[PDB]
Amino acid sequence: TAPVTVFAAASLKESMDEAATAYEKATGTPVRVSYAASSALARQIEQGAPADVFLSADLEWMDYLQQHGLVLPAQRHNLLGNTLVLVAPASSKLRVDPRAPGAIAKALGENGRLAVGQTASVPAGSYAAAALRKLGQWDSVSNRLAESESVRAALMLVSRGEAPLGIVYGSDARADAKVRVVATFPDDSHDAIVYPVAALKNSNNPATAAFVSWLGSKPAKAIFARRGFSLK
Ligand code: MOO
Repeated sequence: TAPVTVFAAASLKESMDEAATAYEKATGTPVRVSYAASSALARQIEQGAPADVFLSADLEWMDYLQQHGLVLPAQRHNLLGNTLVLVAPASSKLRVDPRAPGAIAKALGENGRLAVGQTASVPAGSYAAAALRKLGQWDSVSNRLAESESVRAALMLVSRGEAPLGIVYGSDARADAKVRVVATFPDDSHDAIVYPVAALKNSNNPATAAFVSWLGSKPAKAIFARRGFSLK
């Protein structure tokens, strides 16, 4: 059986891995998941990578595929939500109020950088930049970013203590005890973090829609819920 090829936002690593396994247990159909920034995956799909299912960490990259005729609106829907958090290495004693003018910048110390997803394209980066701008803190850190290929690459910098602070999703923090949540960004400091899922129009896999539909079922939802995602 040809596996269902799922391209999933980096932040979906453990949950979609668990989901892939559970789906195959239930149906006998293997699921092969590729993770990267949602931007990277969407671009790869647009350029003809043979994916069956796409899950983005934001609306924009799903819109991107839709506008290119690769996703039909009927075959897309919102699945998950998240929060945006400021994290530090687990052993860090930093206390930071993201609303306080210059507090994020000061917490970077003399030469530290703020680990973020690449802000122009990586959903976690663009949510972070939106939050930082909304809170008036962007200029104080915009030359002090450690822009990373995905939210999980950002998380890894913080886990290693190579960035004293980073901006990741709540679920990322839950996924890595080597970081700690210093603060949660106000929900209204950025667009709602929403993960749309879609069957790709060009998919020939007989299980593509089945897999997407299955993500709505209790045990599939429970994976994401256990892992700290909200359910749409
Ligand atoms: O597409 Mo991500 O889960 O913001 O790196």
